[PDB]
Amino acid sequence: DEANIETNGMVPMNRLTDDPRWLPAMSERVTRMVQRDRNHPSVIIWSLGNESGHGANHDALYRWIKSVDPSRPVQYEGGGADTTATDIICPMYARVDEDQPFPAVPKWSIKKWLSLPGETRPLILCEYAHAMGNSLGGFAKYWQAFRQYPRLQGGFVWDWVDQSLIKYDENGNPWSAYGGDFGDTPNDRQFCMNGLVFADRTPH
Amino acid sequence: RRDWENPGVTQLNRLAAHPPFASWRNSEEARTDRPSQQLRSLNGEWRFAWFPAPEAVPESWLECDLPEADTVVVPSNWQMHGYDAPIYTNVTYPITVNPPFVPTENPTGCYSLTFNVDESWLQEGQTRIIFDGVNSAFHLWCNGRWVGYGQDSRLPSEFDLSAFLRAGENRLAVMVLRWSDGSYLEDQDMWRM
Amino acid sequence: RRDWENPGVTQLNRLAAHPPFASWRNSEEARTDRPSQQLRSLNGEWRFAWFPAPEAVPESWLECDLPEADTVVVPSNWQMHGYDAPIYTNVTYPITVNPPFVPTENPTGCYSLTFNVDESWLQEGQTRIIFDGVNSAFHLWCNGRWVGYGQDSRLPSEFDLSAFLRAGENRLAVMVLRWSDGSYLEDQDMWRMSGIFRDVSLLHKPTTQISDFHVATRFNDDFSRAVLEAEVQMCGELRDYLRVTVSLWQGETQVASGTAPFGGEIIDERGGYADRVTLRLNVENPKLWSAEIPNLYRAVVELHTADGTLIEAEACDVGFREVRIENGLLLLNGKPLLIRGVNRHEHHPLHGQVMDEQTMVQDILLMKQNNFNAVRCSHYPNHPLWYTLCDRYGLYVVDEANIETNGMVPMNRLTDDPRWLPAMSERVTRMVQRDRNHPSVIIWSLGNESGHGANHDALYRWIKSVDPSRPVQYEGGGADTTATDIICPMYARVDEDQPFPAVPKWSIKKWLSLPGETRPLILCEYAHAMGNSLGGFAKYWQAFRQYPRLQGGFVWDWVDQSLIKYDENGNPWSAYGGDFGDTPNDRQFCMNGLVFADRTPHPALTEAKHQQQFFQFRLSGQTIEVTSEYLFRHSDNELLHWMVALDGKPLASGEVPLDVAPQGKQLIELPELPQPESAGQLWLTVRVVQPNATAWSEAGHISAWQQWRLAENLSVTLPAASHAIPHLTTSEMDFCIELGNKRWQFNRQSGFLSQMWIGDKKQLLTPLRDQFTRAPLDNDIGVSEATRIDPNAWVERWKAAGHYQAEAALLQCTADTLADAVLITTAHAWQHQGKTLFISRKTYRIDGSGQMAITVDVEVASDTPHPARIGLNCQLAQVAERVNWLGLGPQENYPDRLTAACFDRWDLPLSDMYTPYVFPSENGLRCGTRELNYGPHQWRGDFQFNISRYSQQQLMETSHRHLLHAEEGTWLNIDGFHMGIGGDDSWSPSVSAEFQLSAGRYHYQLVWCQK
Ligand SMILES: CC(C)S[C@@H]1O[C@H](CO)[C@H](O)[C@H](O)[C@H]1O
Ligand SMILES: CC(C)S[C@@H]1O[C@H](CO)[C@H](O)[C@H](O)[C@H]1O
Ligand SMILES: CC(C)S[C@@H]1O[C@H](CO)[C@H](O)[C@H](O)[C@H]1O
Ligand SMILES: [Mg+2]
Ligand SMILES: [Mg+2]
Ligand SMILES: [Mg+2]
Ligand SMILES: [Mg+2]
Ligand SMILES: [Mg+2]
Ligand code: NA
Ligand code: NA
Ligand code: NA
Ligand code: NA
Ligand code: NA
Ligand code: NA
Ligand code: NA
Ligand code: NA
Repeated sequence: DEANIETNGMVPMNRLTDDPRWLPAMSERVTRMVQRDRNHPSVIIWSLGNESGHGANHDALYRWIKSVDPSRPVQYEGGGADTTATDIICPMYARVDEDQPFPAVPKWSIKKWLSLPGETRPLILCEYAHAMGNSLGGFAKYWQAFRQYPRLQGGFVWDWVDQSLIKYDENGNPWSAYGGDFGDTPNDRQFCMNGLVFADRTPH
Repeated sequence: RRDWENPGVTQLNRLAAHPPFASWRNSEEARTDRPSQQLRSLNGEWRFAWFPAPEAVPESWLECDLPEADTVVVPSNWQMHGYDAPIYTNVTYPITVNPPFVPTENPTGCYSLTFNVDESWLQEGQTRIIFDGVNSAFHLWCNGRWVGYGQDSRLPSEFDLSAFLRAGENRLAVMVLRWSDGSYLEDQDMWRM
Repeated sequence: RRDWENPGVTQLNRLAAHPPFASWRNSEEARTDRPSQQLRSLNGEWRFAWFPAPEAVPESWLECDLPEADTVVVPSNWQMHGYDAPIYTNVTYPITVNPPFVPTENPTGCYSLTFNVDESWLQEGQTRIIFDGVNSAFHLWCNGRWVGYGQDSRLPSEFDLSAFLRAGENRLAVMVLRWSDGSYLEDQDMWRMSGIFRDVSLLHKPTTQISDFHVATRFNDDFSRAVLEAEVQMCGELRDYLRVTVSLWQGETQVASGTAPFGGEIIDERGGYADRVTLRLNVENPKLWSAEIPNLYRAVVELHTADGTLIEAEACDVGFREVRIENGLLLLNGKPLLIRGVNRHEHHPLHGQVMDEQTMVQDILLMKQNNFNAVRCSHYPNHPLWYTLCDRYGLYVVDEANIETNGMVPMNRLTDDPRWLPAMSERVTRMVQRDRNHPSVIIWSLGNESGHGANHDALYRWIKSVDPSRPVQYEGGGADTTATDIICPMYARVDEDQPFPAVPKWSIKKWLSLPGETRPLILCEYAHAMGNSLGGFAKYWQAFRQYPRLQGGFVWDWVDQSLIKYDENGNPWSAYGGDFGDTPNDRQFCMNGLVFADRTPHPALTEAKHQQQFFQFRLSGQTIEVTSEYLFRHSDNELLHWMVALDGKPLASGEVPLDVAPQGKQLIELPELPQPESAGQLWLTVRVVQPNATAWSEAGHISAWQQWRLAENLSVTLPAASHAIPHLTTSEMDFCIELGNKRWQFNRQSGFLSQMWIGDKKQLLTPLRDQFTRAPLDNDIGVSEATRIDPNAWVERWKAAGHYQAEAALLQCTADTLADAVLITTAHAWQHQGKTLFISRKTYRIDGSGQMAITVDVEVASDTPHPARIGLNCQLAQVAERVNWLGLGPQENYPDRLTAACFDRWDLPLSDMYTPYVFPSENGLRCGTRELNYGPHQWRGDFQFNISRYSQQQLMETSHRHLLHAEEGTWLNIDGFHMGIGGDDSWSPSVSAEFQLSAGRYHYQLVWCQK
């Protein structure tokens, strides 16, 4: 269960999340979620949000949840996926064998990541195998590794269903629309369609 | 006040959050998870009008249905009714980055409903309304009087209407803003509705 | 909007918090800390009008002065001006607890100012106004237009007035609310006042400016190297030609400097802060900061163009020091601290809560002079100057968020509620943003007495994350929660556990070793100095010195919060809770200081000074071993003075220079100290003197002392058989004894020496009678009240047992004539309702020598509460100018508070034998006395005594010192024994067992003679 906090387009990413003036707004997005969902057995992990860098506000909220509901781990990927605000190393799109040593927020090979000096947590990718269009090449590579390494405990494919929308042609025939098709601009075109299934749930 | 341009204000008069309630007055019904006569749905046909900015909303709207409004299904996204365009942007914000401000042209959805409340509900106890999801921020009026405001498009906003309702017919007015300072924390890679 | 009843609104239009700025436009001025023309003060005379509620304020006020207003000085607390009463409540809130609402009758102070603004300030740049302290909430208008609102009475609120001012005359209007939702977080045990009680100023900044800067210092393993890192942020338009230069100076010398364009390193996938830059400067062998040697450098931050043109400069004092906890110990520059602390509120007897430089310096000097090295900001951020003074004079500081919800039920009701997270958060974060660059701040505190709630865990974590250089402490919720790096209990005792449920207060010794506990323990409050207190102080110091993880504590507290009131003749008197009509109130509980409100010390101050000494001594043979407790300095301004005296008579003395390394030892061999030619006890007294003046002390200041008994020669030379024989005259109702010009009279019906003469001069106003009680100390009373008795308080036990009402029943009175003397024998029983409490059996032997020897043997029923004292008392007829004694002194000293007192021959004015505690009680005792002289009388023995013009009866029946009146004659209390005064707390019995009078049978003897 994940708080409704994502500030991806900020520069740097944690501009608002590291700013104390934003703590209050952030805090209610985390606290009010817990207050609402803490009795559901299906929720096993809480998440502080997504793609909002790593700010001091995250550390504060991580600690608030740990204190109020010790029954569920807390995870958050921002800031490099292994910060102090996460109980699980939860990278997005880190590769099985190949390192991607981006400065400040490297995405190591998942097998190598577990064994970095001093590292001990489990690793579950918050996002992997980006199913955009004709994709999922290399999927088996992830499974083989998850089965072989105890601490590689799997992951969450990105994502379930294409975010296409229906529009109707001159013949009133409906068709699947993506970014830009509504005159919206700037737009991200087909990037809204990354699912394992089409919008109508037919499988890819 | 421009509360939608101040991250210091994310709600006004909103009740505390809690787990799902139904207020059953019968144990067996609670045990079996059956419908509760104390939890009513207001989903269905509402009246709706679109404005380009909050400043264009007429005051008459607070006490009287606008003749030009349409009857539409709620819940819904107004972009899905053709009122304005849904926007697909991934990382870059759909608005100029200049926290905590939003554009002056800020699409505003004016929703309203005339509905009935049983006398028994008002003779005793507390009657609240619950909006499970309003994107991205809104002010609420009941019978022309201001009730409160709320942010966070993905959690319920609840308000006590006990002092605002009358037995019989009542009218809700909800002014929904597309953009607000809460949009700064709502930059997920998905359609912006 | 009623913003003041909504925890969700803590301010409107307020600018971000940041460290002290001056916007200097000249680098040199920045470097030398001179005044800045760009920072102006608005303190002075303002217009003020009081209203009972915000709804009563006339709208005309926004636009024009109220003819009904008065002109008053600002800063000020309006209660100090008499507009309404200040309120003294300790725990209970002063308003109904019904968060987040406050009383409809909410005293409102309307302050206004007409002032000038020069066009040069408006034509370019930003003009902001800064209110350093406004209690408790306020709205601001400028030239009739609303600007913004703020809460948190203890941190500055700043607003941009750029667009509201005009060149020339301007008027500010400030509507100050006494109560607001912020008051639920301001429940500190102190006077409840309000107003603009901190400075008001206007600061001009360029539009392109330094908006924040943070300074950090890290070091190598042994501190011989450091790196200073300064992160600087700007506001305004970024330009490739801007630069920041940070340069570090040691006095007149620039030791390091760096310059760079803006653009910080990569932070994340989106890049870095284009609006910030971090300069890193290396410093070899830096001079380190500590309270022992507060070495400071000056860091100057210049915002300028590449070509060299300055835009603006900011600066701060920098102390190179590392604070860290390692292996369970709090280290400063790698050495374990021993905190000789005190909690200090911001209090002035005339000015309320307004603080001034003079008072603060006075407090600092007195603290240092008395061996404190640390201070806790109980319980809110202090006036900004405080930190500057601490940095420069050298004191360790605990900076504490303005958050205390003591009166809630349970205590964490608000702190565990996420809805109150926002408001608490700003009290913490704005404090850090303001003070993080002061080196005297070594520990941050989450606030006080607000239980332990999740909000505290969240804020603990925020600080840990933002400023790893300082530990975080917080006592709420049992003092050892997950929101504290230090076990920091208040009033935990040394050996005694107080296992309260949920939040026990363990013996500190025991606490450290609880299973799995590893943190250091520093009490945030201990040794409650209310009234005649500090009994048991040494007990804490002995433990601190023996246990590495016991690293000291903060005494509660520095200064009595009494306020001045005036009688009908304009004479001032000290008042406490209730004296302003305030009710409910907590009476004298506002007075718990080591010093009176005017800074005169209470007798406990010297006990503190002695126990907090930085040199320890041992005596072996002719050798004195001096050990240093300094961690960083050599004793370069100290010499040891030694003196040997026989029963007070100087016999030999000397001085030896002290040369001890920090934590070292020096052995000092004393000269052959020839035998005294006489009976008596030889005593050795040593003192450490600072021959040279310091920034905080006069040449000759005494820093430490200690005494030891050396050889003693008992008197074995019997009398001198002398001549006259006393004569006894018996009558039915008396026994009279005559010896030359002296007569003594024993009433046969009462059994007491009822009269005595020297010539025809009667010497007594009241018969000499036993006394088993004392005018109750505040520690004896605790929270007991007539309307609410606490049956466990000593005073209640005493009262209930009839100790104060007991009647002496004579059991025997006989007279015998001996060869050369007369012997009178008496026995009395004190009883109460049938029960016998005490039995007093005495003998009085009068010889040819004119001495009357009294022997007293008392029995105390095992089942009656242990009595406060076992002695005699009487009212003497004369009043003499001086009191001279051979015993412990010279200041007031009690059994459990006498370590600082030295045995010697003392002589003081009678007045100095009385301690004017504002709430009067037993006071002025001196213990271990072998000889006492007053007028023509002399008493010898081994006893404790007090002498003054007030009877114990009067002390106990008078609630304020200004109401006491000198009685006829002089009241002398002379005790064979006297109970300890306690003080571990002032709300539950605190006199340790070894100081209670529980032996059941006691013996004492006194010779009373005239000379
Ligand atoms: C395009 C990348 C630079 S960001 C990348 O975009 C994806 C598009 O589906 C997803 O939103 C991922 O979460 C995001 O990290
Ligand atoms: C009186 C106690 C129950 S509370 C006690 O009161 C003291 C009064 O000086 C101090 O304020 C302490 O901090 C507080 O714990
Ligand atoms: C003040 C510095 C010289 S300490 C210096 O820091 C280095 C990292 O920069 C290493 O930790 C060295 O071991 C340490 O001495
Ligand atoms: Mg808002
Ligand atoms: Mg994203
Ligand atoms: Mg408020
Ligand atoms: Mg308190
Ligand atoms: Mg000065
Ligand atoms: Na695995
Ligand atoms: Na595009
Ligand atoms: Na996508
Ligand atoms: Na110790
Ligand atoms: Na009272
Ligand atoms: Na007090
Ligand atoms: Na010396
Ligand atoms: Na008294």
